[PDB]
Amino acid sequence: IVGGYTCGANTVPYQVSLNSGYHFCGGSLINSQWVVSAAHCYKSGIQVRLGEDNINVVEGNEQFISASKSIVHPSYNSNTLNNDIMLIKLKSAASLNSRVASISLPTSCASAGTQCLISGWGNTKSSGTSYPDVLKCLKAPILSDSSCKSAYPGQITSNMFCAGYLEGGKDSCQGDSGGPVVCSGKLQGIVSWGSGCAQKNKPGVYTKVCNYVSWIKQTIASN
Ligand SMILES: N=C(N)Nc1ccc(C(=O)O)cc1
Ligand SMILES: [Ca+2]
Repeated sequence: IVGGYTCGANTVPYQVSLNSGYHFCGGSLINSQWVVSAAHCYKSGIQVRLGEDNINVVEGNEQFISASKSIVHPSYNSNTLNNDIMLIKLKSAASLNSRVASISLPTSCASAGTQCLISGWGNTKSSGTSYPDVLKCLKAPILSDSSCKSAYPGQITSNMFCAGYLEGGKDSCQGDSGGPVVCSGKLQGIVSWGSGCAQKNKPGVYTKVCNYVSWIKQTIASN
């Protein structure tokens, strides 16, 4: 997260870190056994880390649970990033509490102008490279479909939306991948892609979660 703020320990209780020896992506806890992330975060050997603030220090609220299976969306295209969504099942159910909690799925899509919270452990620099240890947060509005398409000609599908600031300065960045965009207590987005970070007229692009609620629910119901 570039141009954000320190969230505060365990203030984003649905935020997870995906770890394969090191943090490599974010994710969102949607029930005791399931995490939603980006398809471009897919790899084998994933451990889900819940209750994290400082990802380099055991602070006492963590739960470390290995993934039993990952399900990348059937229509994910890694070239265009269309359908950039994946589900991860935990080997055992997380113990839910005030600091480790699921986030609600949307019942309808959020509109341009809706204010949201984007969070992650990604790069905090738009030019250089600096990775934070503690979770970073950014309050950002959803942008109109037209402004999103104008920012990225030929690249915005019906399964994507832009959020952030056309002036730049405040954005998601590498390492925030797969993490949450939450608006009015609902998971509306997944950190998906962009051109650099916090650059003028290049806001973050997010997977449009409301399009996938049926797939998420039916997948969970049979797996
Ligand atoms: N938000 C931006 N303009 N850049 C950007 C966004 C997401 C990712 C990701 O890897 O998920 C990387 C870079
Ligand atoms: Ca920790």
